[PDB]
Amino acid sequence: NGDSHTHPDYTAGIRGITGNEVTIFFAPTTEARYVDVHLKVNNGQQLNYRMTERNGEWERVVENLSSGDVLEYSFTYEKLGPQYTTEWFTYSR
Ligand SMILES: [Br-]
Ligand SMILES: [Br-]
Ligand SMILES: [Br-]
Ligand SMILES: [Br-]
Repeated sequence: NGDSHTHPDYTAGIRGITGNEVTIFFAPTTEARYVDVHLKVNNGQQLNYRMTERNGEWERVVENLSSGDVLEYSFTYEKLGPQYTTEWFTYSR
């Protein structure tokens, strides 16, 4: 049930889907000094978080999406000094 999106700089998407959580992941092709995620649920307010780094990947757990919840998410990632921001991706729980 997870989703992946690919760009030469990254694979990113949703993984780790359980009844009470999903994980937004961002796996860059070049090591990043930091990655932020921007998210909204059912078109609510935008929330911004520094992702957690683990083994060269970056993660954010989103808890308590009910079935039918729409999660929209974008990233700002560092690469070799500057940072870059993606489009908004969509996931339906
Ligand atoms: Br893909
Ligand atoms: Br690298
Ligand atoms: Br944060
Ligand atoms: Br967009």
